[PDB]
Amino acid sequence: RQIKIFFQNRRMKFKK
Repeated sequence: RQIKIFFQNRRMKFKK
C-alpha cells in the first residue's frame, strides 16, 4: 500500500 510505493517508486518506475 505504501512501503512498496516508497520502493516501487524506484522498482516499477525504474522500468515503467
